[PDB]
Amino acid sequence: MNITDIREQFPILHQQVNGHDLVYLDSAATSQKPRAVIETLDKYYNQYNSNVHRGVHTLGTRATDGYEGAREKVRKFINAKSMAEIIFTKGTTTSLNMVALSYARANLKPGDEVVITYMEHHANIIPWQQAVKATGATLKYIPLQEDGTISLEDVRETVTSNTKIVAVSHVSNVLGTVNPIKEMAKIAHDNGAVIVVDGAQSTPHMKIDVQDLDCDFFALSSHKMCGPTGVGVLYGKKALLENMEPAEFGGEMIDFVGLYESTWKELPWKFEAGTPIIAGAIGLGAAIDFLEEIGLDEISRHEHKLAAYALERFRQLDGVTVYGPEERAGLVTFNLDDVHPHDVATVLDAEGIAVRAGHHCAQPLMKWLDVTATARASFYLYNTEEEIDKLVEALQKTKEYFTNV
Amino acid sequence: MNITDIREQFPILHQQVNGHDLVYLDSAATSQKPRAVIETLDKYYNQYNSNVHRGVHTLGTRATDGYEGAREKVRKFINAKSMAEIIFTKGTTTSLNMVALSYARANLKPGDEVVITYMEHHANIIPWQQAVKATGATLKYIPLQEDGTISLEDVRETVTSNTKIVAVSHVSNVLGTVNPIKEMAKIAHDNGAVIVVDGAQSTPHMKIDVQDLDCDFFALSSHKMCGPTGVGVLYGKKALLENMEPAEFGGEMIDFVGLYESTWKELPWKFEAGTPIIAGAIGLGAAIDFLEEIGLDEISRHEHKLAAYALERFRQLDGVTVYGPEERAGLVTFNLDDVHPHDVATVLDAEGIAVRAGHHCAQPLMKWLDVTATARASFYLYNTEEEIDKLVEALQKTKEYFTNV
Ligand SMILES: Cc1ncc(COP(=O)(O)O)c(CN[C@@H](CS)C(=O)O)c1O
Ligand SMILES: Cc1ncc(COP(=O)(O)O)c(CN[C@@H](CS)C(=O)O)c1O
Repeated sequence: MNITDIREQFPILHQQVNGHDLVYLDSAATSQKPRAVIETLDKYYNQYNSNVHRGVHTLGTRATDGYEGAREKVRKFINAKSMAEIIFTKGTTTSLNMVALSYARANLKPGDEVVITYMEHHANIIPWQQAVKATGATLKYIPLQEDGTISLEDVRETVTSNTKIVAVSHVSNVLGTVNPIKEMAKIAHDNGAVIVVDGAQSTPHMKIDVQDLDCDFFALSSHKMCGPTGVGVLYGKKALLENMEPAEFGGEMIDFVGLYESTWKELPWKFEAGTPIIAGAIGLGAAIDFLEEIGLDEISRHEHKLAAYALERFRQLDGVTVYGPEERAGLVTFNLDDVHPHDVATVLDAEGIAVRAGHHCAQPLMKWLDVTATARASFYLYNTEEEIDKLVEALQKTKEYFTNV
Repeated sequence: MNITDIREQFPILHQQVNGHDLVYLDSAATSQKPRAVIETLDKYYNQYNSNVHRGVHTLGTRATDGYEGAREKVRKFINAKSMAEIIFTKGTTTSLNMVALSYARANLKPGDEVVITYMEHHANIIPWQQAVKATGATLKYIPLQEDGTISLEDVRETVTSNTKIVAVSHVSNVLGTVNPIKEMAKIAHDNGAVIVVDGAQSTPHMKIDVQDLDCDFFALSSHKMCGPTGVGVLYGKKALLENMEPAEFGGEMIDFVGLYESTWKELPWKFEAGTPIIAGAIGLGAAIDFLEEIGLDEISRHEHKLAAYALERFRQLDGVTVYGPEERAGLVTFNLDDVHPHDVATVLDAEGIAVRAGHHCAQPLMKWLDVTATARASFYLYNTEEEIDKLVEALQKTKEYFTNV
């Protein structure tokens, strides 16, 4: 894996910001796209754009073939059994909302429990809040260890025989934690529940295997894995998706429509109302081709190299708190003593370094850490150790400057 | 309005299909994009792609500015009062589903009536079916005149004092009918109801004025107005959108998130959960710039010219049934005597002519016409009278061939 060759594929990286070279370290918010994906979108809009499953002319069949081939690329990418288990959505948030509306709100009686965690993104929290409010069920949280990890014993103690849904993220966007999804799925099934994996932060950086994890649902976003914005994937076990009513209604997802009642299509189109995100899904397929061409194991090893390097360099700075475990994904969430994270992000952007500051759409975790805000630098397959050097040097300069104030 | 200059902007038009030049006549399914829109997507992914409202670095603010400027372009394009009334959705289907889930299912008691029409797209039918099923309300239909138009007297007789929602399309994707949306809104308000306009087929071809129409909701799709796929707009009156609960939950749309309850953001972000369709919405803004540069009145006049020409040329063929009124939009829905529409579409694609065959996601209308299937040729701002000549000549050749069989 030559990283110069990879960086040469992303045109947005080769620019300057406020005089300095661009050091993009906000991939956990969104990733950049290689020429393959952008040129896939270009070829679609330039050559064979047409509506899919709706008119059998040449361009129509070309577009339909591209769309469904992207669906099968997704099926192979995450090792799903059937592409009937692969549903194209607007993103991870929309997929989680779909599971919460079509599975949760239809399979929860009072006394049933929905268990999430303290590190969950807001997308994996509020849908469950609203579902248990609509059904009168109970929302429970799995506590976290002092290093930000989850122990399986805490899981077993939190999920009971009255639990219907375990909702948990694969990788934490704040802590960098890689949660034990496999054993958690075993635990949830032993108690008669299903498991919903928020895989928004894991899918771009590590290989996914729905079979090995035995997850009942899995949600991912394309803009974080070098794919176009506005498209994501919901994976559900075919047996579960068959008994779930559609979250949306309209064309493409119906079989027969009478004046008052209608019947639905087979999977997966039962859950894809209206004209789908054609170009977006085909570009996501291009992104999957690109990632598999580089190799997801290689990307994971590069990420772990960057993360260990960043943790060591951060420990070389004093006056910096880093949140989360040692074994982690490629992101570092931190704060500087006596400097607010927004000012850190501002002065880092003055140096052309792009980081995120705030709660990262995880306020319960922020209060769990007893912090109000937080800075974060996230790495992907185009980031170098030289960029982490620039980051830690600018952090030392920020500390020296604010101390001199 | 020079149409050669316009056709030069769409690269997909200059290709051949099965030996013949491409004659794209399926714009009612999806439209083609000019270089402005594709190059807007290219510039976004090449220069300033970043997550919006989430990290204040330079690329982040550039992307946020582009996204919100596209929102304001949409507000100007349809004359909305405030961009708090402009919500970016996945498409017309998703916007109609949002109105049906967040307004209908929360403001319908048994005895309330929801009135639609016989010509409505499936997207403007099944959401109301499911809403009245969830609430126990009543679904009613406004009958159609023998020429496929709606009379205001039939409206007044159908909508009563127990009606909460009139749901009607602005332009019919099958009939070409332009419904009297303004007077229908007056009628609905006189009976204490709101009005939901399915403007999927009107927005690309004619000027929209939410103020003049006084519609309570308006749904549009971007892929039909030269914009990217996967993005559309829901317009709701600010006073109505303020009292509607969000259809989706997650990041970006919340203010405070506790363990069990959360509070929402202001409009419009209250209805935009998760990472939004950034590139898609910015490309839709580019499409709006392009359309306003040509002029929507000019596009409407070109459409009426093409439609009158096509109606006359079709009447020059015998053995052809055309469905709908004389005054119409730029689409012709038809059938040939003793030839099935799928075969018509196949032999037209052999000549490189792209038409749609089937029910066009409007089965109730198909049975209302006492037909099972149907062919359709739709025109947009890049279609010429020479292409309609090719269409009618290929139709005559198809008639001669199938008669010789
Ligand atoms: C673990 C996890 N789960 C869900 C989401 C949200 O998915 P969407 O693609 O935005 O719909 C995110 C992304 N949250 C972004 C932007 S709020 C971040 O900067 O971390 C996530 O990290
Ligand atoms: C009046 C009207 N209302 C809603 C829709 C569907 O909107 P979407 O953008 O697909 O979500 C359509 C488009 N129906 C397409 C493809 S099914 C046609 O070929 O006619 C429509 O014409």
